[PDB]
Amino acid sequence: MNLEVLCGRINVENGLSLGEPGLYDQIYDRPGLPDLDVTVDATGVTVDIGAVPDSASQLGSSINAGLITIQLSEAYKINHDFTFSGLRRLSEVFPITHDGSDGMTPAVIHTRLDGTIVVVEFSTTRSHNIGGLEAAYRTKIEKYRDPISRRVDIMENPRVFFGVIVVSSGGVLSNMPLTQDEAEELMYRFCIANEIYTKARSMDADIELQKSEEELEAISRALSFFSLFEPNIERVEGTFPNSEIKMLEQFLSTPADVDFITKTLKAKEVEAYADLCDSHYLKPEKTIQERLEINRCEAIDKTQDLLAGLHARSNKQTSLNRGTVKLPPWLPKPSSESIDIKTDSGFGSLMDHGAYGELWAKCLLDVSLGNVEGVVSDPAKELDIAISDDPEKDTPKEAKITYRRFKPALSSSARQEFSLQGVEGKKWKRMAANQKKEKESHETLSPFLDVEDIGDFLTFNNLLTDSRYGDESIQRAVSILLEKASAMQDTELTHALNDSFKRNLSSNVVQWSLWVSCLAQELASALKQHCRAGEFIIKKLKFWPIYVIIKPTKSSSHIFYSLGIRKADVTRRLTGRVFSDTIDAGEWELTEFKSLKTCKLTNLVNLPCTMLNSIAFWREKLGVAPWLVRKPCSELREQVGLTFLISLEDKSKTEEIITLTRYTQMEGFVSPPMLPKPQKMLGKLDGPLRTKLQVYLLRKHLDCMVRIASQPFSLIPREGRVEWGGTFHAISGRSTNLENMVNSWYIGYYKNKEESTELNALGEMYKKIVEMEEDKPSSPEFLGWGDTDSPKKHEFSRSFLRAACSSLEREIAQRHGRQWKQNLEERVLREIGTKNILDLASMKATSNFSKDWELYSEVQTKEYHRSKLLEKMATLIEKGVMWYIDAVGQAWKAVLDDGCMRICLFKKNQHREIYVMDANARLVQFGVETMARCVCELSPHETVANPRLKNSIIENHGLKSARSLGPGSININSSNDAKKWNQGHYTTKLALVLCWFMPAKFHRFIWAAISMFRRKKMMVDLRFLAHLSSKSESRSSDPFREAMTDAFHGNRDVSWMDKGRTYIKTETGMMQGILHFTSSLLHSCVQSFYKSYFVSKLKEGYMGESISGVVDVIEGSDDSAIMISIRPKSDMDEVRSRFFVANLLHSVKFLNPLFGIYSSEKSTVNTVYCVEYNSEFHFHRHLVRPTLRWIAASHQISETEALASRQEDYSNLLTQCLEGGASFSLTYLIQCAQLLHHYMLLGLCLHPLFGTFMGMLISDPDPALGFFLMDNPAFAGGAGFRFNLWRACKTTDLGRKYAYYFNEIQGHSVMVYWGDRKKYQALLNRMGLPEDWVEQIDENPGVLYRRAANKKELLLKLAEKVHSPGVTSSLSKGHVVPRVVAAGVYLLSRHCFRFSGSTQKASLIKLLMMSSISAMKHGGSLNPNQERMLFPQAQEYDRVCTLLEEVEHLTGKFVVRERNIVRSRIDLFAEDLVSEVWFGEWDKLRASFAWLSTDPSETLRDGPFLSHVQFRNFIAHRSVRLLGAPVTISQVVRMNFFPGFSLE
RNA sequence: ACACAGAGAC
RNA sequence: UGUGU
Ligand SMILES: [Mg+2]
Repeated sequence: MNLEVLCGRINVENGLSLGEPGLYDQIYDRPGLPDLDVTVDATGVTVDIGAVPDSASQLGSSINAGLITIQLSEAYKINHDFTFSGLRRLSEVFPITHDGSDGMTPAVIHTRLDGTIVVVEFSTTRSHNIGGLEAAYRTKIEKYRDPISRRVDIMENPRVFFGVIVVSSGGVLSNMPLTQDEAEELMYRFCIANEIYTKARSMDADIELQKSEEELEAISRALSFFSLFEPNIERVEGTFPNSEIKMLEQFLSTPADVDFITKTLKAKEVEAYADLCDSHYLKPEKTIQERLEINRCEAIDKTQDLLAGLHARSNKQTSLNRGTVKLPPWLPKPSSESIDIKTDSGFGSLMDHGAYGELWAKCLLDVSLGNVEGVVSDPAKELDIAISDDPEKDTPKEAKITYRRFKPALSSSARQEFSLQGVEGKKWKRMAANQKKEKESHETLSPFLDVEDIGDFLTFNNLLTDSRYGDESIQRAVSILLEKASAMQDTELTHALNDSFKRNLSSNVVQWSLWVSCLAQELASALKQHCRAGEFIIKKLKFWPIYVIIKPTKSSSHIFYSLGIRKADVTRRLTGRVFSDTIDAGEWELTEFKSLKTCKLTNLVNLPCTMLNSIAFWREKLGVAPWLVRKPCSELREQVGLTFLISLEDKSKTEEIITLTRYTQMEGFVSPPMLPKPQKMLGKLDGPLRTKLQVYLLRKHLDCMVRIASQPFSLIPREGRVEWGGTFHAISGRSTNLENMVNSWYIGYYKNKEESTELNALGEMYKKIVEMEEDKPSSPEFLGWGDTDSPKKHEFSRSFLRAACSSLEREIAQRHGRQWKQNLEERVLREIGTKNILDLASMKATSNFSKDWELYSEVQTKEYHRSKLLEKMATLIEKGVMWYIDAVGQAWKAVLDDGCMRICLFKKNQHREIYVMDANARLVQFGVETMARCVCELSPHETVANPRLKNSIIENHGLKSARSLGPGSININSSNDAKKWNQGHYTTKLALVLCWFMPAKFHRFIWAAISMFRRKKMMVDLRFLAHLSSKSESRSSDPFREAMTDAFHGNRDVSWMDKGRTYIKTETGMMQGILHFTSSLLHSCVQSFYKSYFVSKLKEGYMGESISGVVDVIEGSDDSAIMISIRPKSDMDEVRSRFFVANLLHSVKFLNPLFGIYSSEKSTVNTVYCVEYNSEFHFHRHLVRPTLRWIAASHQISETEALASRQEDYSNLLTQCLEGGASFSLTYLIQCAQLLHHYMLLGLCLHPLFGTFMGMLISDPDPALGFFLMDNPAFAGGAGFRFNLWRACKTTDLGRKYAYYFNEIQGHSVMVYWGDRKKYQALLNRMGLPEDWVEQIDENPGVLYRRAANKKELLLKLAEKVHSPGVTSSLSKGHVVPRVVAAGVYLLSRHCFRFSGSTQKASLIKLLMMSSISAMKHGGSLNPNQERMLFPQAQEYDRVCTLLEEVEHLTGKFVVRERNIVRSRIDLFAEDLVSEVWFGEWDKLRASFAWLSTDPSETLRDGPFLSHVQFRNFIAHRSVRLLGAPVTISQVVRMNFFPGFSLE
């Protein structure tokens, strides 16, 4: 075709301006692939292009019909000249300076007239990923940047425009304004070019361009292994369950029974039709209202049935005295900062009022007499410890034991009551009435409980009421910290968004959370302050007059705390009945001995930031601007109260009611002829009720179930869009918009992620593992050997699987062309041969379970601990193997000799069951996974290995429908979920699915690799068996408990366990994530069958016409969607067409078991303009993501050791809130809460010397020492920590510190070592690492830059890997979070930091004053070359900085926002130092560096680089994708600042 | 109190 | 108990 059309309408805009990358992908459908027979020889390629199949789309019209012959020496670029067929001199274009960059010609150089040259360059990418597609375009720009950049400017009136054409089968990228149909024409021609290239390369050699030596050797190793490796198929058939190879030959060779598939599909269609008529009441004829009332009656009946069922199991008690909140409603006025405990008076009257009064009278009396130490705290001596040198002598060791410990010598009755309250409950465990309380504890509550205090508290309370404290010690400190942090950016629109934060910090809820968080931090600090029997710890909160008596429990775990405060010392209280009762003892108000576990304190430490983020978010969602002041509404109070009660309770069951409200409230989008069926959720609401808030949430959940069944959300099409009406809060029941209803479903994510792994909740994991195993079919006849037409559980149909695999093969060959197996083979061999054994060497976990651990008698003495993968990898390297290809054989031999898999188990938790396998089984698993990943990337509609496809497939479906149907097409969708995915797939299925898509070479390896899954030996926890066998009691109420006890003791034998064995056995079912890319391939095959079947059904019509429709599918691993868009010919035809589509989508629920897939009841079927995929809701043109999901995780206690990486993690979590739909103002508020959290973790409420710390930090503001940097509020979150550090370097005295650190030196950062030290030491001696490793780095310094040549530099690569600063934090598990919380009492004063150096240790105050000591020596500022070297995005950093200057005054207008919120990506923002000079043109770049000497070794000290490894670590040193209206950086700040607000 | 249709914990 | 003299 002509070229001026392509180079036409484009404007020039002066010159020296490129075009933004516009990504185009194959939205449209192609007619097909013609015949491309290729004839060898005649020193050239002689192709025979057949006639293109004609289509109504006319896409394939520019193909060359006939024969074209191109000679050799060009077939190495056959793609280049072929896909651009039909589409000079550089000195001809412009005068030449003869600088040497001449003689290279662009593909198209023609000027196109009009005075602008419009030089364009052509490129091709065979790699099927975005990465190579972008890299080719970038490198084309790089290698033709120079002429356009400078050579053009020297001539009169320059006019140029550079273009790059990059084509791939997946998509095409160009800055050129390019026609859509032209884009798919280019991709089509590229597909023919790829087919021709593969046939030419397969026919003969030397067509392919010479590659690197390492890739050829990598292919050679893999080919030799796959040709040579033998698995001894007889032994793997005999040892494991049904694994005969004959299954593979029968599956691959025998065609599917087309008569069976046709008959089975019709029967399942009839069954689905009957079920749809019966469940949705469609026959006989009834109006919509009558069926809606019938659905209402059935939902009400099922609700009352559930209530009556839960009532009978419960104790029939009308009212209970339990309080939802286990903390007092106290709101004491903050006082001067002091942890001192003073006697005062009035403790004499405490004796009479109860046992708690007796304890609180004995406690304060010891303070008066001075027996207890630490009642007075003097920071003057502690300040000396921080600043003194030689700190081993100065620190008092003996002060730890007796710090604030008192013995009350208490009476008997008080001890009895405390034993009733759990304190010292082992001494008087049995006694009297203790067993009565214990048996009363295990009582399920009744659903008809009088839970009306919760409803009154949520609607009416004093939350979000200004406490009128305003200027008090904690808030003064927070305000000072905020005002110091906002200094480099101190302007207006910072004050406006800081005053809102201070107003939100002065509410009753936030002050209450503040002192509760102080209490939680003090209890975390008291965890390791162990006491003897009868010894308690008095403490006092730094800013509040609250005294706490702590009884630490041995081995951490629980903590016992009793609060006390003078009656005159409580200014205000929270107005609610949800709080627990408090003992009134004269002038003192007391509290019972409540209990919190070691992980319950983490939820209370983050309470103030949680409340602040909830207030800011739910003020944003109601439209109230931060700078405005208004009284809270009903919705605001109810949402904050729900968040408050959820965060304080911290129970897993309570979240499950609100978590499951999503699946019962999404059913209101179900269009007719189907009725909403929200009563599917009742199966998951059978859990026992153990708290009044659970009762209230269940009662409010069932009322939401009646409303959804009664009435669905009406479409209400107003103009060019659909806006659903009738949306309402699930628990509150109050009407609201769509986003609030969606966001309310994620309120339950306010619970802490990790709760515990106790031996009571660990039992139900094995219930999940076993109950599916017991459903194994008796005969293996239906396990892949034949067809069933009615599969039971664990069974599938072979013919249906073959039909799905054939459909996926056809759809892959459609886009990828023929000979797709050749490219897949080459990619697999390349990616297997290149990888070395040390690449896999990273510590995640392994399992030491073996044959020696299979008997419980020999293991009772020992304790089970699991090693890391690095130890096994180092053992393998010491054996001699360095390549991954030389491995795998030994691992498979070991697994076959063992005959099973050795797996251990964790519980963990999600907002879960994970499996850790042995090192031998992991390598073979890694191999079978790296096959499946390369296989599934060819799939056109999965998202697990093609992450771009998630937000591509759903929106591009409308673009297909626009041409294939025209305007007015009706879209019907179906959000799908799968039940029992991990437990329900027999492993023969995945083996056949994977072996379908490979050459015959890999079939033996795959069969051997995943034939081992059919016999698993999973190790249970050792402590579980101790308590299972020690009692030896058959008494139980849950049958699984008795079954597991019987299996262990061997009274009756079962298949899933044996007598006296530590492991449990499981044949049926894969595992979570261990088989992730193969099950995704299976589930892609299943819904590639579904799309073709739906297309055929739509083509055949409903009695013989052609119902025009478009079917599109997306399925990553488990979540999946089916989008069908149709157009009705007539208005009467519309109802019949929609009924046909409803029948088509309802048939899926019955067609899934044919492939051995069980459709869950969480799947929402037959919705119009509503589709959901991976928690991302697509409501027509209004994409909705839960912002509440990401702001609740924005403040996480960081286990990192740098203390400068804490702010990096905070920025990383801040960016995730911005991408979730949060505005810039809300993101700035989240950052202020993150600052509050950061300074809480540094000792705001735990260290008396924190005021001196902030005073010294104000003088020297610097990260890596405890200073927080804040983003610009206009662009908060969109800029990373580097931009903030660059702005600080340019705008404050930190530039002096960096200038002396780098510019003026001839010859930084801190580590803190979270976690213990002896286990790291016990790790190193086990390794084979040489003790002299550091000085072997000096000679041959290429070890740190070249990955692997010989074996000698191995274990040195591993040593420099393990000695990375980030590795040390990886040794620490999740148990170091309480240590990070408790460390705030000694970070500033005591010496825990090292200067990144074991000889020297320094405190934070000492390091800060050494920075002050290092002052007055810093000379100059940042050299402009330093600003480019340290910050290689400095130029566009400045460009963003200028673009943020005009947004300085809060001036704007309130305009109604259009609801067309879609995803929008913003494209904003030293290897040559190694590859040249040091190791084997552009040599002036080293001269441009202008430092150091030209010698790899010695070179004295250019900087503080004492070792070459440290230099390598130093030399190792963002396209944030927002969500808003579709329209650019200036406009984003203009638009996405507040919903409905425009910032001028 | 703590988890839990008692197999823990204190 | 890098524990708050
Ligand atoms: Mg889903």
